[PDB]
Amino acid sequence: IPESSELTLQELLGEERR
Repeated sequence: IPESSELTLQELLGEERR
């Protein structure tokens, strides 16, 4: 979904906690 929030949230909780 083009919500951007889910994408940014998953992105942050992806590289930060990589």
